[PDB]
Formats: sequence, structure tokens, C-alpha cells
Amino acid sequence: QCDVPPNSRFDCAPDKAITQEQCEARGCCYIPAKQGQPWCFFPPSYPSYKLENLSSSEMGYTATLTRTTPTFFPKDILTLRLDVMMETENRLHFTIKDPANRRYEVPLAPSPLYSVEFSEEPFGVIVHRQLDGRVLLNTTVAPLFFADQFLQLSTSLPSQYITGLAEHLSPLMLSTSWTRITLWNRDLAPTPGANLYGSHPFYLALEDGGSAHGVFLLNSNAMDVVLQPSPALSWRSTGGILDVYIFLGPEPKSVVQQYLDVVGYPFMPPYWGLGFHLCRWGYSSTAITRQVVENMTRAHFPLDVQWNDLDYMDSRRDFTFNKDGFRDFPAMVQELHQGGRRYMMIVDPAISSSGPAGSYRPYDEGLRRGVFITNETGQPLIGKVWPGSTAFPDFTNPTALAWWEDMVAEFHDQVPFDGMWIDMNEPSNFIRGSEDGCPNNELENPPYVPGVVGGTLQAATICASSHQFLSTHYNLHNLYGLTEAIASHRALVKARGTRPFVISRSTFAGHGRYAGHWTGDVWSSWEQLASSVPEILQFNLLGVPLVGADVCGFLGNTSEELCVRWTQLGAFYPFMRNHNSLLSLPQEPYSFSEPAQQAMRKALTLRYALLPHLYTLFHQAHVAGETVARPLFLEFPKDSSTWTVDHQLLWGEALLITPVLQAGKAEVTGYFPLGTWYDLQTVPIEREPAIHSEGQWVTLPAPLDTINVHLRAGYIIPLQGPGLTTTESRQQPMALAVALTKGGEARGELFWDDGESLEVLERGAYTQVIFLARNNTIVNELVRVTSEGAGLQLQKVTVLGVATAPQQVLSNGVPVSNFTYSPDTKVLDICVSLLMGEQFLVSWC
Ligand SMILES: *[C@@H]1O[C@H](CO)[C@@H](O[C@@H]2O[C@H](CO)[C@@H](O[C@@H]3O[C@H](CO)[C@@H](O)[C@H](O)[C@@H]3O)[C@H](O)[C@H]2NC(C)=O)[C@H](O)[C@H]1NC(C)=O
Ligand SMILES: *[C@@H]1O[C@H](CO[C@@H]2O[C@@H](C)[C@@H](O)[C@@H](O)[C@@H]2O)[C@@H](O[C@@H]2O[C@H](CO)[C@@H](O)[C@H](O)[C@H]2NC(C)=O)[C@H](O)[C@H]1NC(C)=O
Ligand SMILES: *[C@@H]1O[C@H](CO[C@@H]2O[C@@H](C)[C@@H](O)[C@@H](O)[C@@H]2O)[C@@H](O[C@@H]2O[C@H](CO)[C@@H](O)[C@H](O)[C@H]2NC(C)=O)[C@H](O)[C@H]1NC(C)=O
Ligand SMILES: *[C@@H]1O[C@H](CO)[C@@H](O[C@@H]2O[C@H](CO)[C@@H](O)[C@H](O)[C@H]2NC(C)=O)[C@H](O)[C@H]1NC(C)=O
Ligand SMILES: *[C@@H]1O[C@H](CO)[C@@H](O[C@@H]2O[C@H](CO)[C@@H](O)[C@H](O)[C@H]2NC(C)=O)[C@H](O)[C@H]1NC(C)=O
Ligand SMILES: OC[C@@]1(CCC2CCCCC2)NC[C@H](O)[C@@H](O)[C@@H]1O
Ligand SMILES: [Cl-]
Ligand SMILES: [Cl-]
Ligand SMILES: [Cl-]
Repeated sequence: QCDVPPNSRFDCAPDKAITQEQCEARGCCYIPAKQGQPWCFFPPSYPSYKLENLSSSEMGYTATLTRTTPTFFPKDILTLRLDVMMETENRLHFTIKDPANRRYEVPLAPSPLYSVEFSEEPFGVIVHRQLDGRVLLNTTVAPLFFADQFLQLSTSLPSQYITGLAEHLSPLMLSTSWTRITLWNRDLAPTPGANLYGSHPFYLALEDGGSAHGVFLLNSNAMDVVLQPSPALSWRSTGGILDVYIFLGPEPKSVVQQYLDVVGYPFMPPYWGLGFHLCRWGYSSTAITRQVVENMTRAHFPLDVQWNDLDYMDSRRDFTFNKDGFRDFPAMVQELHQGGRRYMMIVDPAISSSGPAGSYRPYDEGLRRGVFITNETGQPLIGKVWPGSTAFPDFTNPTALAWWEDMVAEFHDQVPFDGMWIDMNEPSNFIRGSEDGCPNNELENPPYVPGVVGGTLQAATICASSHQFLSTHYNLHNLYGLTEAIASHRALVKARGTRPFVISRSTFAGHGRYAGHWTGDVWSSWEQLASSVPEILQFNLLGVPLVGADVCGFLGNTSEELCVRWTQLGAFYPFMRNHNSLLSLPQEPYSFSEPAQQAMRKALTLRYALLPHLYTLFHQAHVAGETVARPLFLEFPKDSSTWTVDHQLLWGEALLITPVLQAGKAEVTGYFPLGTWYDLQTVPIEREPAIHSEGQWVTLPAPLDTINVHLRAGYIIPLQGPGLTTTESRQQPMALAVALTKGGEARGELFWDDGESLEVLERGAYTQVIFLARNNTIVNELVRVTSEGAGLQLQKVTVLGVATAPQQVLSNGVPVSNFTYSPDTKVLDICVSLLMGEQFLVSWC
């Protein structure tokens, strides 16, 4: 009864410090660890629920679950309903709910890849992969708890390899050594072990052999997820229901895709959103802000988007501008547009409530329309943020959405900003709960407090029992940032009539359908640089591919060498912004020594060259639920060596980036999956040429002015000529980079539209082209050709891995005007005059 192997003990006192006597009185086993592992744990006989009246339907199954013995938590729900829905061959879905009470729920050969079976007593759901018989879910392993404010469901895991459960600063692969992962959106500088800005209750689990599955728990309550070495996992939520989805893959990429079929495919950003953004707190005037642009331009540094932080505001209030430094804010932004750039600025959620009545429209209308989160007496809950006393909009209230749209649209008529930087949307509060504290009820003081920093649900936020239109804050807290992202997205669509650009701090599952994300107040340090790679990858797995960290870091002072290395790696973040704190030394690219400016300019130049490629990868995310930046294991799951790699990334299938992440290094050791990898340095953009890998670690030269980038054999990459903006670069001629397999083959693609309109795919207003290398030929294949894309000029074709100097190079049957062959590098560089949207044939021999 108490003979349970150590790694398999499930905690019977998750709620408090317990003595042996109390442990044994709960009906549990007490065995001290010899050195965490729980001392108090459930014997296999501990009372759970019993399955009864299991029944079949066309959709799947239903059953009643009955608990006859209470747990140690209050308000056990003794009778539950089980519903199992076999929704697709790839997707299994089950819920457990109270049949007598509607509980809070988040507002969201032919055969399945899975089979399901049930344990009767104690109750459990067992899900096998049909193909190899492997056990993916087994909830029999621990008791089911289902109490008003405490849900626990556990499972065995099929391996020690699991990723997901944002937002935390951790390796891509989570530790299963008694790790407690807390999902409660919290304003805090990224650090290991803490609940951070967002919550994504989703994991992907690898299985021996390289298949994988995913599990989503659709639950927005504060929760702990506890992983143990057996290996196993327990969800512990503080409310709601169990709403579980299992995605059968079998490939890691399909798991991600199947997960996004439920939560939403990522939104398609405007092309301009993919250029360089530059911001700091401290650009304290329009004159200083104009100087940033001027300084970048004179030093030939590309810049698509200038930003402002709090600086622009009048006394730190949304939807105003001060009349000292920012008197001519409208003219600055118009000027920006005149030069072919965009403008972004910070918006906070909380609205100043202390102004004289009649003098501040956002609050005054807010009041009239009842848009704000309210307290016990029905009055606005007042906290403290930048402007002082503030009320907090309820983005679940339809009237609040309408009010948000008005404020954005009215401010947009004054200053034509191109998107919104939504910060502080945990929501963050400078004080605990409210100016008036919080009441004493079960929501503020719950029977189980997850492991949140501050040890309370109110720390750095508003009262848990405060009222919103759809429910209490207790239930909705983890959706705050999400709901604001939805509101802002809609607001920007209505105000501007083109694709919105929303960058949000706080997020939830499903966020990437509406907005992007930056990882928050990271320190300017080597460790945070290194940590940003797993974090960027994680968000990509979670369907938020528009993500990055503050290039060169946010807090403290960057160094020149750190900024060089941060810029090199950061140019490979899908969302690329250098942002800096109030107190920090300047870190704009132009503020450094000449050799460092050169390395930084080179990294920006390579990013801009690759923008057509990066844009196509976002197209694949948007229509097929693909990742943009992806870990090696997503692309080479069968090579088990890739499983723990999180300090390299891929862009899509073909581009392997291997950064230096340490001070004083002039080399880097990177893993190279089986195949040939061409050094991108061999492609002309306005040391071994090829790595021939068996699946091995390779040491690469990486002096300060270099980041290592290789192109997988078998792939063709579209590139475009230079510009300091995408307005410029989009008008330039294009080039292909063709990486031949040894057998002379390669494939690639280009998606092209106008860069910003809505409904492009639905209206068919794009061009899609495929490129094929075969038998010493390169042709294009025209999937779709329209006015947008038809006049793209192809001026250059570079072929990697051509073994012998050719005697003739033809374009459409005519000797080209010039080519080079380099016998050292195996590169054939061809000048051409062709159109992306008209069929061509380039041959050599
Ligand atoms: C719900 O929220 C409202 C604000 O919307 C809270 O109203 C606040 O209540 C306190 C008293 O409990 C007021 O404090 C008093 O201020 C006056 C005049 O300035 C002072 O002379 C008194 O001695 C006292 O400090 C406070 O002014 C008022 N806030 C506002 C903005 O009017 C209300 O208390 C909240 N209800 C609960 C139960 O939290
Ligand atoms: C398990 O189900 C039995 C039988 O319920 C009937 O069949 C079902 C498919 C559904 O149509 C029910 O509404 C039917 O009542 C339940 O046993 C019955 O208990 C009821 C009410 O307490 C009583 O009228 C009958 O005498 C019982 N019938 C028999 C044949 O035993 C039972 O409660 C269900 N178990 C649980 C825990 O829900
Ligand atoms: C980040 O740097 C500032 C300034 O550091 C000084 O000036 C630089 C150009 C560089 O040469 C440094 O080595 C200098 O020492 C720090 O802010 C300073 O704080 C100290 C007290 O701690 C104060 O006496 C200085 O005058 C401040 N300087 C100014 C002008 O703001 C700051 O502490 C650094 N941040 C961290 C976290 O280390
Ligand atoms: C699901 O997990 C349960 C509990 O860990 C496993 O059930 C135990 O299995 C062994 C061998 O069958 C027995 O000695 C115990 O009696 C079982 N426990 C219970 C409570 O029945 C079970 O093997 C797992 N199922 C699968 C398919 O792996
Ligand atoms: C933009 O660049 C200009 C030129 O480098 C900067 O202005 C100089 O700043 C230094 C401070 O280190 C002063 O000694 C000089 O008075 C300024 N020189 C000139 C040419 O006027 C300016 O600080 C930069 N602005 C921004 C916003 O980066
Ligand atoms: O708007 C101001 C800031 C920073 C404020 C905060 C001040 C004290 C120390 C930490 C930074 N909001 C929080 C955001 O994360 C940050 O980017 C933004 O610059
Ligand atoms: Cl004791
Ligand atoms: Cl509710
Ligand atoms: Cl290895």
C-alpha cells in the first residue's frame, strides 16, 4: 500500500506543511526522502472517482464519475459528467464538468491515430497511439480531484522530453525533476522559477523514435503544472473545468499545426512589421526622436519603424500628447510616413481616474459607458500605475470594446500611428489589489495558492474578486492581455483599414491569431542573450511566431561586444526591436565604434536581403499553422541528438543559425543534422564552403564580425536588394540562392502580396511561385500570378554545390551576359534579366 517507487509518488499534501500523523489521517503514506519528492503521497488505494454508466454516442462517449469519499479540500463536486469526443483522426477531446451547475469556461486506412480506454476504479482515461501501441495519456496514475477551487488531473509521460507551459525562463526542454510550473500572468523581470507575463497550458511530448503528441488544457485559472521523474505530470487548477485536447501528430510539426487548428493560426503581419524597430524610454522630444532616424540614416542602418515609450504622453496618460517636447507629434509622424517608415507607440491598459471631471475623455466616457472592472459596491476598482490612480478596462465587456475602438480611432485622427505596443496588460498594478485593498473572501484567499511570486494572487495586480462582464477576475486574469490584444486588433482594423500590428507583453493560448510578443524586461547580459533563443523557439511552438527580445537587452547597460552578438542573433528573431530603459547608456547601432557598426550593419543587411523569405515563412504560418523560427528537433525529430538543442535555431526548413552567445569567443560548436550545409557567406549580398555532416557537432570559426548561417542542400531561397526601409527594398530586383543536393536537386517558394491589405488570400490578391532545380536546370512554376508580384525582376541566380566549371550558361535558351564560377567554393553566380511571374529556364553545362 505504501510500496511506491520514489519517482512515482504523487503529493498528498500539495496545500500545506504536514506531519506524519496528519498525512496518515488523510489516508496517505509518509516516507521521508533520503535527501522535491513528496514525503506524504497517495497509496494506489486512495479514493478517486468511479466510472459509471459509460455510454456510446456517434461523437464518442459519456459517463458519470462518482466520488464517495471527500478529499482534504473544501467543496468537492461528488458527481461529474465525462464527455469524450473523437473529433478528427488527429484530435481527441474530452471534458469533465459539474452536470448540475454551469461552471466557468474559457470563451474560445481510415481510423484515428489514437485509441481510448477507461479505468473503472480508480477512474482514468488511457490514450494509446494505435500504430505502435504506445501509452500517451494515462490519468489512472493519480486520483482525480475536482473541487470548486481545485482541479487535479495527472498522467504518465511517454519520455523525459517535454516542452511548452509558457511563460518561464527555462531550457526549451523542461526539467522533470520535481519541477513546479506556475501559470499566473505577472509583471516581473524574466528570471528562472517565476510565473512571468503569459500563460500557455499546452505541452508537446516526444516519444522514442521521434513521433510526438500534444495536450492542451483549456483552462485560464491560476495553476501549477508539476513534473516528476517517473516521468509524469499533474495539472492543478484553482477553478473552471477539465477541458482537454490530445493532438496525435505524429510529427512534432503536425502536433503544432493540430494545436493551432483549435487555438488559431497566427496572423499575417504587414511586410513592414518584419523590418528593424528602434525604441527606448528616454526619447523625450520630437527633436530627439527625429535625430534617431537621422543618425541611423547617415550611418546606413536600415530602420522601418520608429517607436516612442511613455515620453510622448501628457502626464503619462493614454490618448494624449504633451505640449512641450511633443507639441508637433502629428507632424513628426506624417514626416516619418513621407520618408517611407512607420510609427509605433506604447499604450497602457489602465486609465487615469483622478483628473477633473470633464477634462479627460477616455476616463469620462469610460465612466459613462461602464467600461471598467468594478469592485464589491459596483464602483470602478482603482489601482496605481504610471499616471497615478487608474481604473482598468474590462476587455470582456462588448461596450468596452466599442469604447476602445473610439479612443484608438479618435487618437489616430490626431496622430496617424501604424500600430499599438500594448504593455502592462497582466494587468500590472504598482500596489496590491487596489487603493482600497481587497475584501476577505474565498477568491482572494483560495484553499490552494499556486506557486506565484509574492505568494498571493493579488501581488502586482488587481483584486481576484473584482467583477468583469463575463466572470470574476479570478477566472479571467490570465486572459487580460489576450482580450486587450483582440480589442486593439479590431480597433486598428477599423481605424486604418489595413493589417493591424499589435505587440503585447501578456499573452494566453490563442494570442498569435491576433498579435505578437516581446519577452519583456530582460537584462543586458550574456545569460539573457542565451536564454532568448529557447524562449523565441517556445513562442513559435505556441503559435506566436512574431516574437523577439529587446536586442542588446533592456535593463542595465549593454557592452559593445554584447550588443554586436545580440544584434547578430537578434536579426534572426522574427520580431526585431532594439529597446532600452530610461537609465541605460545608449545602444542604438550608430552609437558604437566603427568596427561594431560594421558588424551590426552587416546583420541588418542580411536580414533585409532575406525579408521575402521571412515573409513567405510567415505566410506558411498563417495558412498552414507552421513555425517561423523552429528548433532543430521539429525539423529532424528522428535524430535524437537534436532533442536538447536550443542554442541554435532554424528559419523554416533550410536556414540554420548558429550564434555565439558568450563573451570573448571567436568560435562556436553547433550540431549539424545529416546532410550538406552551405555557408551563406558564399552567397553575394550587396572557412569551409560546405559542411558535409553525418549528424555531428562541428566547431565553426566565429570572430566578432561573424554569425554562422548555413543553407540546407535541397532548398532555394528568394532574396531582394538593399534599402534602409522595406518601402525601398520592396522596389529592388530579386535573386535566388540555390543549394543543390549532390544529385543536383532543389525546391523553394515565394509568396508575394501588397504587404498590408486585408483579406488577401480570400480575394486572391497575391502571387505564389515555386522554384525547382533539376538536371542542371532551374525553372519557376506559377501557382498564382496577379498584378501584385507579376513585375518582380530576377537579376541574379547563385548556385551552391556545382562541382565543375560550366562552359555555357543559358537563360531562356540564350548565353547569359555574365557568370562566375569559383572552383574553390563550388559556387556558380549568374546574372539574368527575368520576371518572377513569367516562366523561365536557366541551364548550365
Ligand atoms: C470600490 O471602489 C471605490 C472607488 O471607485 C472606493 O471608493 C473609495 O472609498 C474610500 C473610503 O472607503 C474613500 O476614501 C475616503 O476619501 C475621502 C475624501 O477624499 C476621505 O476624506 C476619507 O477619510 C477616506 O479616505 C475614497 O475616496 C473612495 N475613492 C474614490 C476614487 O472615490 C470604494 O471604497 C471601493 N469599495 C470597496 C469595498 O473596496
Ligand atoms: C446509472 O443509470 C441507471 C439507470 O438509469 C436509466 O438509464 C439511463 C440510460 C438514463 O436514461 C436514466 O435516466 C435512466 O433512469 C441509474 O439507476 C436508476 O436510478 C434511478 C434514479 O435514481 C431510478 O429511477 C431507477 O430505479 C434506477 N434504474 C436502474 C435500472 O437501476 C443510476 O442512477 C445511474 N448511475 C449513476 C451514478 O448515475
Ligand atoms: C549604467 O551606466 C550609468 C553610467 O555609468 C558611467 O558613465 C558611463 C558612460 C561609463 O563610463 C561608466 O563606467 C560610468 O561609471 C550608471 O549610472 C550612474 O550611477 C552612479 C551611481 O551608481 C552615479 O554616480 C553616476 O554618475 C550615474 N551616471 C549617470 C550619468 O547616469 C548606472 O549605474 C549603470 N547601470 C548599472 C545597472 O550598472
Ligand atoms: C495506467 O496506469 C495505472 C496506474 O499506474 C496502471 O495500473 C497498474 O498496473 C499494474 C500492472 O497492470 C498493476 O500492478 C496495478 O494494479 C495497476 N493499478 C491500477 C490502479 O489498476 C496501468 O498499467 C496503466 N495502463 C497502461 C495501459 O499502461
Ligand atoms: C545623433 O547623433 C549626433 C551626432 O553624433 C549626436 O549629437 C552629439 O552628441 C554628443 C554627446 O556624446 C555631443 O558632444 C555633441 O554636442 C553632439 N554633436 C553634434 C554633431 O551636434 C546625438 O546625441 C545623436 N542623437 C541621438 C538621439 O542619438
Ligand atoms: O513603459 C516603461 C516600461 C519600462 C518601465 C520600468 C521602470 C522601472 C524598472 C523596470 C522598467 N514598461 C514595462 C515595459 O516592459 C518596458 O518595455 C517599458 O519601457
Ligand atoms: Cl512529523
Ligand atoms: Cl462564471
Ligand atoms: Cl550527441
